Amino acid sequence: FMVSLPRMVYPQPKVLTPCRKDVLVVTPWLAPIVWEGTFNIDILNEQFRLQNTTIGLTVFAIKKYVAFLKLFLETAEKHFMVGHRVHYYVFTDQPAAVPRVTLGTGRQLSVLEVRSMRRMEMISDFCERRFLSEVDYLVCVDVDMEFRDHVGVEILTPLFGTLHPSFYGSSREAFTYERRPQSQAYIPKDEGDFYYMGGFFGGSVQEVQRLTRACHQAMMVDQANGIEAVWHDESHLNKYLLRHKPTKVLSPEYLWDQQLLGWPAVLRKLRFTAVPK
Amino acid sequence: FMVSLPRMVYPQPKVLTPCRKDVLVVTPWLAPIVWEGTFNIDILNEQFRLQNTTIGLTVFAIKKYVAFLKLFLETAEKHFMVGHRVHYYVFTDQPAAVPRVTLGTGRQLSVLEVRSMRRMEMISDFCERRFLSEVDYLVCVDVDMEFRDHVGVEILTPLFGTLHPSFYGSSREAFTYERRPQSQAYIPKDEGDFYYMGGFFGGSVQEVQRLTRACHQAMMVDQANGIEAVWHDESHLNKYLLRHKPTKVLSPEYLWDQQLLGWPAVLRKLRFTAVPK
Ligand SMILES: O=c1ccn([C@@H]2O[C@H](COP(=O)(O)OP(=O)(O)C[C@H]3O[C@H](CO)[C@H](O)[C@H](O)[C@H]3O)[C@@H](O)[C@H]2O)c(=O)[nH]1
Ligand SMILES: O=c1ccn([C@@H]2O[C@H](COP(=O)(O)OP(=O)(O)C[C@H]3O[C@H](CO)[C@H](O)[C@H](O)[C@H]3O)[C@@H](O)[C@H]2O)c(=O)[nH]1
Ligand SMILES: [Mn+2]
Ligand SMILES: [Mn+2]
Repeated sequence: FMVSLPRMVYPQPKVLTPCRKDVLVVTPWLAPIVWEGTFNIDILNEQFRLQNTTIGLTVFAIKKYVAFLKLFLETAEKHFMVGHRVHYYVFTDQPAAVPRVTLGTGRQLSVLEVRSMRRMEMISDFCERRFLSEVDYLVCVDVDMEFRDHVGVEILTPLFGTLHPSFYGSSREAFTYERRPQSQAYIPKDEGDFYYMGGFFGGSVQEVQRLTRACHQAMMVDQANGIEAVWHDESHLNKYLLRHKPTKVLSPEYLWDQQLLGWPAVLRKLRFTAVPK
Repeated sequence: FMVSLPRMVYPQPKVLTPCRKDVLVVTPWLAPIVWEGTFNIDILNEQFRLQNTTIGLTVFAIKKYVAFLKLFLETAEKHFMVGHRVHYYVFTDQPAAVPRVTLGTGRQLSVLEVRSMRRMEMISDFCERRFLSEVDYLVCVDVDMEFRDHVGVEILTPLFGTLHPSFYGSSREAFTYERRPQSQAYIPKDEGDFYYMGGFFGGSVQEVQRLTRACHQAMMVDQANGIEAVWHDESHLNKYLLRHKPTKVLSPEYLWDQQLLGWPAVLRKLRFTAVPK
């Protein structure tokens, strides 16, 4: 049950005035594509706080990648779901190398020791029960990253992917989908909506468990058949999201590499960005 | 659980090419606004058929308005949810005046005798149990209307309203909301997103029962306090949708009056239109 919003004073949306005329803001299956200027964060924050939403954020930091945790977490504290309940799940082979990061109120961090298929398997087959009890949404990201600007409840939806920053202007034939028919991740040259980045996806716990289970099973089939998809879990994520359309798509504001790609006019904000590795 | 879509060949959506640049296609709370050119009906039809979706359509035909049923129903057969399961619920004081309309396969009609608050009350407090057992979505419309073009699963969502054709270009101060603070339907001059038409709303059964229950209760409070909102159930619908944001908004393609308003360039299709009364 959803209680009523309170009175709010904000600018009237005008039907004969687009928020953005330079970009596609809705997919052909009626999923919003999230760009700056498309959302009123005050309305969305109200909606999600009234449900006491808890967001889980999974991140893997294995071997040398533990070095990325301090900046990742410190900048997540500045920019990720501020004001909402957050549970970080840090999967690592080196629990003692996890930095001690000071968290805002209503935020917690769990270190989960582990030791490819690991991310999809670990998210699905290992943590299924825990996530269902503890959070409403899961957000699953790469660690070699920093938050530079707001990443908030505008992303939340049953299932989302993120446009890979190298391919958002590309034709589908150029997408680096798995192209061998012998792989479960196979996508023909005449199929595909978008190329989604493996480093930022999420949704409700149920939909994320479905996605990660399916990708893990598909990767196991490929392993039994002696094939590894060209971009590993990202290839399988792309196959899944082709056949199970996401209910929002995040623009490349949400996964950018400034060193490689600069700061094009179409990006009003760079929210979550690559760190040199 | 949602099974995989089959392989489909369709044009690639291009992120740097909007579907429509002349209109707002997403609300500030990230709800699609449904216009022609924003959706691929083949993808949506697949998604909804894979769930074996059943759509209920409620219509009231009381006193002289029984005259409108033949055209309403015959044109619904041509244009409304064709290919999907449909259950019409015709509420009337004259069961014998309901015309015998030939239905396509997978479609059925029930005549419900009845004899203001009636529509909201009847939809909620009378048919709650039945609708939950029989349909997945409810669509609630005026009868003094005809279908001229496709009205399909692109509208389906947990909760939708429709932009009133007289006010889609208007500033909120001009909207004919109830303006007396003594009414439960009261909306101040500095609030409001859109003016929604009382003659076309819907959603999941649960969300429609919530809306109609709330509107009925609010109308009962007003009656006890000796006030009737300026536009009756439409005033209450507007108050509800201000405080409970719809998850899609239908453009005025979905509720038009050609005699009164012509055929503006911004409307590529006139789908559901007023009949002279
Ligand atoms: O030693 C490691 C290696 C990885 N990881 C973890 O895996 C994440 C992705 O790897 P990376 O960012 O290097 O690849 P990217 O080029 O940014 C990401 C892309 O390429 C990958 C392989 O290099 C995969 O194919 C992925 O699916 C694709 O998105 C990384 O952020 C770490 O959280 C770790 O903790 N320790
Ligand atoms: O004798 C009747 C009267 C009504 N009805 C039923 O009520 C529906 C709305 O009424 P109408 O279309 O005349 O008003 P509109 O001007 O098109 C619709 C608007 O004005 C209404 C009052 O006239 C309400 O305030 C409504 O909320 C608002 O949307 C009509 O389609 C019939 O299904 C019936 O069956 N028998
Ligand atoms: Mn990375
Ligand atoms: Mn009417």
